[PDB]
Amino acid sequence: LKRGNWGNQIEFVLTSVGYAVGLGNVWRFPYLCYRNGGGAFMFPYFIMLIFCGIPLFFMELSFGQFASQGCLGVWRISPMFKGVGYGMMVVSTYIGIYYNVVICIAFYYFFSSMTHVLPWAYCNNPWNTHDCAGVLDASNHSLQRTSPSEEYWRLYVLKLSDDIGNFGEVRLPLLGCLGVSWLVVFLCLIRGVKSSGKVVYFTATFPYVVLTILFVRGVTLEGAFDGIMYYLTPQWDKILEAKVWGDAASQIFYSLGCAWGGLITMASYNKFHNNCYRDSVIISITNCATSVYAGFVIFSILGFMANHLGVDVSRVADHGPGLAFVAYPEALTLLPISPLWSLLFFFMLILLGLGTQFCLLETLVTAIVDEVGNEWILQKKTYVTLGVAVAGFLLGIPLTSQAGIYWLLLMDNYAASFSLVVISCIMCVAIMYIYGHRNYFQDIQMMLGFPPPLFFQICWRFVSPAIIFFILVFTVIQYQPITYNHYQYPGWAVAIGFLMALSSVLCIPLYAMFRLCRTDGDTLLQRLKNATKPSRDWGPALLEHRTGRYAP
Ligand SMILES: CN1C[C@@H]2[C@H](C1)[C@@H]2CN(Cc1ccc(F)c(Cl)c1)C(=O)c1cn(C)cn1
Repeated sequence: LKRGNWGNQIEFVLTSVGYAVGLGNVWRFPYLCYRNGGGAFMFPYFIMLIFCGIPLFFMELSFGQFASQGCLGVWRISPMFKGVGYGMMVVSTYIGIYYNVVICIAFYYFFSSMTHVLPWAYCNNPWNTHDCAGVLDASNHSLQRTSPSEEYWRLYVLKLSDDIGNFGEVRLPLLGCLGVSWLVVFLCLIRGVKSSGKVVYFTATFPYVVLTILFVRGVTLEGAFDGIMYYLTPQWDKILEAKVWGDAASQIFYSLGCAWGGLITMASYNKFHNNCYRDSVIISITNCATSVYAGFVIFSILGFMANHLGVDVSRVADHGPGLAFVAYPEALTLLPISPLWSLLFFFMLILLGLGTQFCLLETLVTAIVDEVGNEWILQKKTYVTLGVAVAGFLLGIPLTSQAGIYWLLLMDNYAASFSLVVISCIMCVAIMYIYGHRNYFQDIQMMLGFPPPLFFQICWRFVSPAIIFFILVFTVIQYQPITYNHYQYPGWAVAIGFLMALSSVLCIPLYAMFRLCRTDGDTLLQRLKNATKPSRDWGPALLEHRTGRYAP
């Protein structure tokens, strides 16, 4: 009742868009599009969005909107797969631990960019080496190809270590930046005025303005003409191979943030009679448009750098933090007034990270609150938020150590790759195959006011589970040990990452022991029949909305 509602649908749309658009749309998508064929890769991309992304997004949004309960509540349909919700928390923990750290790094790149002359531009500093031949050097990759930005990142932002067990003194600037980031998130998420409602306006709109300013500065007369023909070229003969289709499906699934407790949490707070069908296609379209726009803004300046360096664009191209912190800044430093575009870029990165961390902390907080929901624990939601924030800050300290980025990449690659796919597959199977497709269809028709579109039904029953199984199989078949620029992680890392992935994957089958022998456990067929039929509680979480068929 007093859980609160959005009050304005624009608020929900903006918060959801801010969560959907993450840092992946900045570095992961442009390089993937460049590497995976060429400008034709959009055809495997958007088609997947039509058949994989939008249906799953609609499923999650309708699930949350009708359930009117958090990450754990939505699973009151079958009180056996509730552990899936538990898993949806655990992954939401891991990302929430290693997302802020990235923000932390970006935060350290924000204040350091307020100086008159950029610190990662000139090789006259005392942390340089003999291999600092940079472009702005007026006064062994191939021969000495170590740009000053990479040197600054490797030697001053965090002193990289050789092994993984080498843990030196913690990086004090990174500790301070992580503390500032966590404090900002908590102070915004106080719910004293709103559940980050009227503060998600700026954090969800300003990144678009910054991207627009960057685009106008990057498509002016700079020589960045052969910087878009390498991103908008018709390499049609690279759509036959299954690898590009698998990568497109993976990007569609991971970029949209499906099935880790993000969409469900803020879909729960929605009013019941909300056109969630309109509220899913719109957000998916904005996410894809943002990815496309980022594919232009970065690559324009990358082509400018390629022209100024006398090399082709393929020489300068990175997939993750390499593009964010050492490739893009080394190109931004060459503009006539650099520490304004650099400031805008880092501010936009901070805003994009916050747009997702807000939702992650909301998901964890609302799950914890709704699990033990009484008139006591709803009165002190802010205290729970403070406790979870301090726990996240304390747990994230080792990731700002000398070997922080190794563990960051390990957690990114392992802890939230298999578990997401498995969780989504299990939820998709259970929702319309264990509970029933027709019951869910009439349930959706109850809330939307119209039957679901004739295409979404056949996409839910057939196309979406098949695509999820396909991406699972492609992930299983395509696997290589996680490696840095040049480093092979020993067992101390691969085994640990496997254990972290299992700590979320196995969370589902471990719930099967909570169904004790009291629930008619013997005669296994009867026990399976029970503990999965919806109880007297599942349904709309309000009165005057029973509509006869629910609780006469
Ligand atoms: C594999 N991952 C897991 C997970 C995906 C891809 C989510 C995190 N990532 C990228 C990322 C964050 C920090 C990193 F250090 C690196 Cl390497 C990558 C997002 O972009 C994102 C997506 N949504 C919906 C919100 N954020």
